[PDB]
Amino acid sequence: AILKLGNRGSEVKSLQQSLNKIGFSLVADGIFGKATENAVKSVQAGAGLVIDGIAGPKTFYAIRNAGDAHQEHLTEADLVDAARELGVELASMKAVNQVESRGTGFTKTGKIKTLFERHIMYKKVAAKFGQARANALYQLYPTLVNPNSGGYIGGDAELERLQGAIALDEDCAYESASYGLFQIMGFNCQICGYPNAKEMFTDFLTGERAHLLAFVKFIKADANMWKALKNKNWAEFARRYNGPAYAKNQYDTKLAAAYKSFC
Repeated sequence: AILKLGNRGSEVKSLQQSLNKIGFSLVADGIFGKATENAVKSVQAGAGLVIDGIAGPKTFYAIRNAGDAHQEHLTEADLVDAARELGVELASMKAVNQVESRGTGFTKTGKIKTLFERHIMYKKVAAKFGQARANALYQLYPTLVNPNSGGYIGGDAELERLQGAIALDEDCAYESASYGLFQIMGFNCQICGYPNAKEMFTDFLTGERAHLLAFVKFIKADANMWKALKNKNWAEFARRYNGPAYAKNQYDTKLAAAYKSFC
């Protein structure tokens, strides 16, 4: 579980060793102290990454690459731009990013994070063609076209599912999957400033910044959710974005804590 490292005592010593390998003087105690957090923050600042103190996959990539971050990784400047376009403080934007985004917008192999929703495939296929063809495709490929919620698999295979659906119809397939750092759904392409789903997907392939800006436009689409974000109404924003059970997952509390730590 070396994916992220906040304030734990673990093989965090390894991290500290690696930090010392790039010009740091951490004690290598194995405990994520404030010294360790400051070293991670320094690495993020040097790489241009989002400065949060969290040893994420992006920070680890920077550490293994001599302080250079991958161009598709989300940067502090990206978050500043998102906050500007949203008219909120950088701290609010950073909190929302920390809580609401998925870890990374791309998988371990660099493929974009995808989840194919087969019931959306069914709805789109039925709407575009006869309900009869929707039923036939349900019978033939129930994993790709199906009235009921999808039979998902691991993250990378979702791209294979998307290609299989595109084999049936490209537009429907691209509209029937969610991509990227905030798992924007394909059919919401126009809401995020794209003419069709395929273009939103391709642009999302450029980097996590496109994901963030599409997410910003998505927030701007919901006037009440945008207002809740502006008012730092964490409970309201969580209810509108995360759903009715936002409390059950401490989403509003997580947003509040992140904001406090980014003041």
